[PDB]
Amino acid sequence: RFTQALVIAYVIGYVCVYNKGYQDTDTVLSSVTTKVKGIALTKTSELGERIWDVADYIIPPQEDGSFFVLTNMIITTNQTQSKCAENPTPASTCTSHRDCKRGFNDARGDGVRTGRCVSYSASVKTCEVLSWCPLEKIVDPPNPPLLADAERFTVLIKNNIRYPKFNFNKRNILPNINSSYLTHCVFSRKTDPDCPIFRLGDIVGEAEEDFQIMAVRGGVMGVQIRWDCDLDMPQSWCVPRYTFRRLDNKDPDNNVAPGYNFRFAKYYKNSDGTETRTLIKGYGIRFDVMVFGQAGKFNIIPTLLNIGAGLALLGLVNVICDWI
Amino acid sequence: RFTQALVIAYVIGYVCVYNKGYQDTDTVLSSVTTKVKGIALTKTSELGERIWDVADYIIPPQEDGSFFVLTNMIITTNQTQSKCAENPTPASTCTSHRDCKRGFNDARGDGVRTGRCVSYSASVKTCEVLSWCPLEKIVDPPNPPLLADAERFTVLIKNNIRYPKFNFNKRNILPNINSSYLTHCVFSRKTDPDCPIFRLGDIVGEAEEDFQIMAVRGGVMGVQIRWDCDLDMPQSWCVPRYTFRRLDNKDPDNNVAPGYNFRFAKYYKNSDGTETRTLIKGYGIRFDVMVFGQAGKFNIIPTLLNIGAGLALLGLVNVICDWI
Amino acid sequence: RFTQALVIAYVIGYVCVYNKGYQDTDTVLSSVTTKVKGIALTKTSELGERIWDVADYIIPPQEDGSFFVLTNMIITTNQTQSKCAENPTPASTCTSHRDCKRGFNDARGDGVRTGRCVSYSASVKTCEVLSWCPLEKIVDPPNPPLLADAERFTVLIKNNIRYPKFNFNKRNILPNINSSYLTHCVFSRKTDPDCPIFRLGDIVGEAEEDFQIMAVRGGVMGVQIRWDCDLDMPQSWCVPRYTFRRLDNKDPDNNVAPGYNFRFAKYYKNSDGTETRTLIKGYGIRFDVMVFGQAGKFNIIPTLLNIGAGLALLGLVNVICDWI
Ligand SMILES: *[C@@H]1O[C@H](CO)[C@@H](O[C@@H]2O[C@H](CO)[C@@H](O[C@@H]3O[C@H](CO[C@H]4O[C@H](CO)[C@@H](O)[C@H](O)[C@@H]4O)[C@@H](O)[C@H](O[C@H]4O[C@H](CO)[C@@H](O)[C@H](O[C@H]5O[C@H](CO)[C@@H](O)[C@H](O)[C@@H]5O)[C@@H]4O)[C@@H]3O)[C@H](O)[C@H]2NC(C)=O)[C@H](O)[C@H]1NC(C)=O
Ligand SMILES: *[C@@H]1O[C@H](CO)[C@@H](O[C@@H]2O[C@H](CO)[C@@H](O[C@@H]3O[C@H](CO[C@H]4O[C@H](CO)[C@@H](O)[C@H](O)[C@@H]4O)[C@@H](O)[C@H](O[C@H]4O[C@H](CO)[C@@H](O)[C@H](O[C@H]5O[C@H](CO)[C@@H](O)[C@H](O)[C@@H]5O)[C@@H]4O)[C@@H]3O)[C@H](O)[C@H]2NC(C)=O)[C@H](O)[C@H]1NC(C)=O
Ligand SMILES: *[C@@H]1O[C@H](CO)[C@@H](O[C@@H]2O[C@H](CO)[C@@H](O[C@@H]3O[C@H](CO[C@H]4O[C@H](CO)[C@@H](O)[C@H](O)[C@@H]4O)[C@@H](O)[C@H](O[C@H]4O[C@H](CO)[C@@H](O)[C@H](O[C@H]5O[C@H](CO)[C@@H](O)[C@H](O)[C@@H]5O)[C@@H]4O)[C@@H]3O)[C@H](O)[C@H]2NC(C)=O)[C@H](O)[C@H]1NC(C)=O
Ligand SMILES: Nc1ncnc2c1ncn2[C@@H]1O[C@H](COP(=O)(O)OP(=O)(O)OP(=O)(O)O)[C@@H](O)[C@H]1O
Ligand SMILES: Nc1ncnc2c1ncn2[C@@H]1O[C@H](COP(=O)(O)OP(=O)(O)OP(=O)(O)O)[C@@H](O)[C@H]1O
Ligand SMILES: Nc1ncnc2c1ncn2[C@@H]1O[C@H](COP(=O)(O)OP(=O)(O)OP(=O)(O)O)[C@@H](O)[C@H]1O
Ligand SMILES: *[C@@H]1O[C@H](CO)[C@@H](O)[C@H](O)[C@H]1NC(C)=O
Ligand SMILES: *[C@@H]1O[C@H](CO)[C@@H](O)[C@H](O)[C@H]1NC(C)=O
Ligand SMILES: *[C@@H]1O[C@H](CO)[C@@H](O)[C@H](O)[C@H]1NC(C)=O
Repeated sequence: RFTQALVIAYVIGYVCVYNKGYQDTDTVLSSVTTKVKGIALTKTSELGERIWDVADYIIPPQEDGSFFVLTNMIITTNQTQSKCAENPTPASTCTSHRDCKRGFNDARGDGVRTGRCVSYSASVKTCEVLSWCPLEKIVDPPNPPLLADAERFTVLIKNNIRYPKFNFNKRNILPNINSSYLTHCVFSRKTDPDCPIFRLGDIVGEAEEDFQIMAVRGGVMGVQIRWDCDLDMPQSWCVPRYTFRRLDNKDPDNNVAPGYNFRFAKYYKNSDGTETRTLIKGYGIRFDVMVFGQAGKFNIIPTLLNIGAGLALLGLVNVICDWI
Repeated sequence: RFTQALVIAYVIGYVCVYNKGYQDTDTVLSSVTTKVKGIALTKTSELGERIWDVADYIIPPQEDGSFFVLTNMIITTNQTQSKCAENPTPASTCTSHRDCKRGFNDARGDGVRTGRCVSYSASVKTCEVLSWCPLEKIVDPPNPPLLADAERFTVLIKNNIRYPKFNFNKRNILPNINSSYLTHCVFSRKTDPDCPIFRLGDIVGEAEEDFQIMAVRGGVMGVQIRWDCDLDMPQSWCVPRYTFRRLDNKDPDNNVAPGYNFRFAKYYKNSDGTETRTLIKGYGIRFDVMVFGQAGKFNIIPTLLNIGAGLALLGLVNVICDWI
Repeated sequence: RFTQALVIAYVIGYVCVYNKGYQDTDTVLSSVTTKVKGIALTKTSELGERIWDVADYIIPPQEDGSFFVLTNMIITTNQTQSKCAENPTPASTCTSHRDCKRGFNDARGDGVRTGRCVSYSASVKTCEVLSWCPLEKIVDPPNPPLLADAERFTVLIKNNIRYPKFNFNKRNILPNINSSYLTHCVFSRKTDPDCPIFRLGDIVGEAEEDFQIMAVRGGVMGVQIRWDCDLDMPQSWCVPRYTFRRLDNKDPDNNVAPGYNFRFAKYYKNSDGTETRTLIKGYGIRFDVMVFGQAGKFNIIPTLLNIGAGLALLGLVNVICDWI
C-alpha cells in the first residue's frame, strides 16, 4: 500500500517529473568563433619597447573551437644556418674532437655535429653543430611573464546552436543584446550576464586560478557552454550557461612538465639575401571552448511508453510480495 | 486477437524489419584531409592587380576536419612600431593632453597611450598611442568582396573510414573512380555524383545561401558526410552521402555580429632592418567537415534477445486485458 | 534447474562480474599537448645543405589534439606576381593566341590568362597566365623523401584527464616519473613503458607501416590513449594504454590520391620592396591523438537495480517453461 502509492506515485514524480520522461529529447549542434582583443607592452633585453596585438599573440589566428593566447616568451633573434657550439650538457660536453662524431644527430641535441669539439666558453668545450645559430640560451621563462598585460585581454565568443528535431535555432548573442552593448560590455555575473565578451583574467580567476602565476609557464583553460533547454517553457529561457575549468595541472604534486609551450619562428631575407630567423619559445594559455546541451519538449509517446514501463513495477510490487 | 497479431506481428515489422533489431551495430571511425584549388584576381587601392592562390587564401594551410577560405579583406600595409593618433571615437577623442593618461591601456583601444592629445585630423583630436602604425582605417568590408572569384574554387575532400567490429575499411574515393576522373570531375548530383571535388559555390548554394552575399562578411558552412551501411547488402552500397548546411546565422533578425573574420599579419624586415607588418582583417567561410555513420550487419544474438523482449508484450496484451 | 542455476548464477557472473553491473560509470574528460623534437638535414638542388628543426617542420606550430610532421617537399623559390607560361597540359597547350581567352580562369589552372599563347619551351606553347611565377615544376616527390631523418624524431605527448563523478584527476606523466627520466627516456614496451615520449618511427612501425615509404607521399597516423579504470582497484592501475593505427590508406588497391600534402608559403620583401614568395608543396604525416576511457566504481544502486532486472528472467525461466 505504502509501497503501492510509493511506486505508482513514484514513476510519476521520479521519472516523469524529475527525469522528464514525458519529453522527446535532442542534443545540441554547435559552432563557435572567437576574437580576442587587447594590447600588451613589453620592454625586454633587448628587443626594446614593443607592443603585441591580436595578430602578434594569437598563434595561429584561427582554430575551430579554441584559441591560444601568448603569455610568456623566450626569443632568439638573428638566427641563420651556420655552425655553433651546442649548449653545455652531459651529452654535449667534450675534450677531444673524437667525442663528437660528424653527422651525429640525436633528437634532443642542438643540431647536426661536424664533429669538432669547440669552445662554448673559456671554461667549457662542446660539440660543434650545424644549426640555426645562435642557439637558444638555456634559461627560465621570465617571471613576471612578458605578456602579463594579457590578463586584461577580452574575448568575444560567438556561438551558434541548433536542435534539429525541434527546428530550433539560437545564438549566444541574445535577442535583448544589440550592437552598442557589444561596443562596451564585458561579461559579469552581476552587471553584464548576457555579455559574451569575457575578460581572460576573469575566466581563469573564476576557475580559481591565478593568471599571473599561470602565465609564466602557460596552461590550458576550459570554457564550457551548456545549452540545456526545456522547450515547453518559453524560448527566452534556453540561454547558454558558462563554466570555467582548468584542464591541465591534473597532478600538481609534480614539478614535471608544467604548462604549455611550443616553438615557432619568423623568417626574413637579409642583405645578402640569405635567410635569418627569429625563434620564439612561446608560453601561453590555450582556451578551449566546449559546447554541450540537451533540449526536451513535450511528447505523448514517451509519456505513454514510460507509463507502460511504469506500471510493470506497480503490479509486481504486491505481486512480488507473494512471489517469494 | 487484432491486438495479438498486431503486437506479435509488430515486433517483427517495427523492431526487426524497420528498426533492424536483428543487426549488430557499429559507429564509424573517420578521418579527412582537404585541398582547395583555384585562383582569385583582385585590383585594389592600392596593392594593384594581384592573384591569390591556395597558399594565399587558406589560413592556416592545414586543419583537422575543416578549412578556411578567405573571401573579403581589409588590408593595412607598412605598419611599424611607432606612435600615432587613435581612430576618432567617443573613448578616443580629446581636447586636453590631460584626457589621455600615459600608459593607459584598454582592451578596445588602438594601443598604449603616451598620453598626449594629438591631431587625428584638422577637425578632430585623439589620444596618441604607441602601436603598429598606421592604424587600420575604419570602414565597411568591400562589397562586392575582393575574393568573389572564390565562389568558383574547388575542394577535394578525401575521407577514410573504418568500422572496427566489421573490419570494414572504405574511402570516399570510390572503387569505380580513377586518377583521370579526378583530373577533371567536379561533384554534381546529376552527372558527377562520385566526384569528391566540390565547387564552393555549389556547396553554399545547395545550402540555399548566396556565396557573394555571404562572402562580404564571411560565415560558417557545414559539410556532412553520412556513411550509413547495411553490411548485409553488397559493400558497393555503403557509399558516403553529402549534405550541406549553414552553421552560423542562427538569429538572422540581428544585425549584431554577422559572419566570420579574424586578423593576421605578415612580417618583414626593412632597409634599416626594423620590422614592418601587413595586417589583414580577413573575412571568409570556414568549411567544417563532419562525418557520421552507423553500420549494421546480421547477427543471431540481437535477433534472439529482441524476440525475448518482443514476446514479453505479446503475452501481457491479452494477459493485461484481464490484469486490470 | 540447470536453467535455473544457469540464469540466477548467470546474472551474477555475466552482468555483475564480467560486465561489472555493480559499478557506477563515467567517461573521461581529456586534454593533450604535444612537442616534437629532432633535426633533419637536407641537401637539395639547390637550396644546398640545410637543417630543419621543430619550427621548420611542424605546420602549424600548435593544434589541439594533433600535430603534423613534414616528411617530403617540393620547393619553388623566388616567386613573384608576374606573367609566365602555364605547365604543358591538354588544357594548357596552344597554337593560336585565340586558344587562350584573356581573363580565363579555371580552378585547375596555373593562373589568370592574358591570354597570349607563348612558348613554354622550344617544343611546346602554352597559355600565358598572371601568377606567382616561376610556376611549380611538375615532378614526383623525392624518393627517398627529403625529411627521412624525421623517422628518428621524438614527440612528448602530455595528457591530462579527469572523471568528474569520481573527482578523479590524473596525467599520463605517472607519479613514478620525474624530470630526469624525461631528460633521457624514449617510450619502449620493454624498457621504458612509462615514458610518454615516442619515436615517430616506432609509432608508425608498431602500426605495421614503413616510415620511409609512408614519408614519400605522407599519410595519417592515429595515436590512441585508452584510460580504462576500475576505481575499486588502487589508483596506481588506471594508467593510460597506447595503440597506434594508420588512419588513411583504407583502399590500398587504389593508386588514386595517396597520402597527405598541402601547399604553404613564406613571404619576403625584396630590394625594390616587392613581394617574393617561397612555395612549398609539403608532404608529411598528421599524427592524430585520440583519448577514450571509462571509469567504474562500486555502487550499491546499480547492484540492486541490476538484480531486480536479473531475477525477472530467473523466475520466468521455469514460469515460461509452462507459459508456452
Ligand atoms: C541594447 O541592449 C542592452 C542590453 O540588453 C540594453 O541595455 C538594457 O537597457 C535597459 C533599459 O534601457 C536597462 O534597464 C534597467 O532598468 C533598471 C530600472 O529601470 C527603472 O529606472 C527608472 C528610474 O526612473 C524607474 O522609474 C523604472 O522602474 C525604470 O524601469 C535599472 O536599475 C538598470 O540599471 C543598472 O542595474 C543593473 C544591475 O542589476 C545593471 O545590469 C545595469 O548595467 C548596465 O549599465 C551599466 C552602467 O550603469 C553598464 O556598466 C553595463 O554595461 C550595463 O549597460 C545597470 O547597472 C537598467 O537601467 C538594462 O539594465 C540594460 N541592460 C544592460 C546590462 O545594459 C539596451 O537598452 C539596448 N539598447 C537599445 C537601443 O535597445
Ligand atoms: C575512371 O572512372 C570514371 C568514373 O567512374 C569512368 O567514367 C565512366 O565510364 C563509363 C564507361 O566508360 C561511362 O559509362 C556511361 O555509359 C552510358 C551508356 O553507355 C552506352 O553507350 C553505348 C553507345 O554506343 C551503348 O551502345 C551501350 O549501352 C553503352 O554502354 C553513357 O550514356 C554515359 O555518358 C553520360 O551520361 C551520364 C549522365 O547520366 C554522365 O554521368 C556521364 O558523365 C561523364 O561524361 C561527361 C561528359 O560527357 C563528363 O562531364 C563527366 O565528368 C563524366 O565523365 C555522361 O554525361 C557513360 O558513357 C560513365 O558515364 C563514366 N562515369 C563518369 C561520370 O565519367 C571511367 O571510365 C574510368 N576510366 C577508366 C580508364 O576506367
Ligand atoms: C625517476 O623516475 C625513474 C623512472 O621511474 C626512476 O627510474 C627507476 O629507478 C628504479 C630504482 O632506482 C629502477 O629499479 C630497477 O631495479 C631493478 C632491480 O634492482 C635491484 O638491483 C639490485 C642489485 O644490487 C638488487 O640487489 C635489488 O633487487 C635491487 O632492487 C633493475 O633490474 C632495473 O634495471 C633495468 O631493468 C629494466 C628492464 O626490465 C629497465 O626498465 C631499466 O631501464 C632503465 O635503465 C636503462 C639503462 O639501464 C635506461 O635505458 C632506461 O631509460 C631506464 O632508465 C633497466 O634496464 C632497475 O634498476 C627502475 O628500473 C627505474 N625505471 C626506469 C625505467 O628508469 C628513477 O629512479 C627516478 N629518479 C629518482 C631520483 O627517483
Ligand atoms: N575580444 C573582444 N573584446 C571586446 N570587444 C569585441 C571583441 N571582439 C569583438 N568585439 C566587438 O563586438 C562587436 C562585434 O564583433 P565582430 O567581430 O562581429 O565585429 P567587427 O566589426 O569585426 O569587430 P572589430 O572590427 O572591432 O574587430 C564589434 O563592435 C567588436 O568591436
Ligand atoms: N581542390 C581541388 N580541385 C580540383 N582538383 C583537385 C583538387 N585537389 C586535388 N585535385 C586533383 O585530384 C587528384 C588527386 O589529388 P592529390 O592532392 O592527392 O594529388 P596531388 O598530385 O597532390 O595534386 P596536385 O599536385 O594537383 O595538388 C590530383 O590530380 C589533383 O590535381
Ligand atoms: N619531443 C620530445 N623529445 C624528447 N624530449 C622532450 C620532447 N618534448 C619535451 N621533452 C623533454 O621533456 C621535459 C619536459 O618537457 P617540457 O616541454 O614540459 O619542458 P621544456 O623546458 O619546455 O622542454 P624544452 O625546453 O627542452 O623543449 C623537458 O626536459 C624536455 O626537454
Ligand atoms: C645578426 O648577425 C650577425 C652575424 O651574422 C651578428 O653579429 C649581429 O649581432 C646580428 N644582429 C642582430 C639582428 O642582433
Ligand atoms: C612605409 O613607411 C613610410 C614611413 O615609414 C611611409 O611614408 C611610406 O608611404 C610607406 N610605404 C608603403 C609601403 O606604402
Ligand atoms: C629571383 O628572381 C630573378 C628574376 O626576378 C631570377 O632571375 C633569379 O634567378 C631569382 N633568384 C633566386 C633567389 O633564385
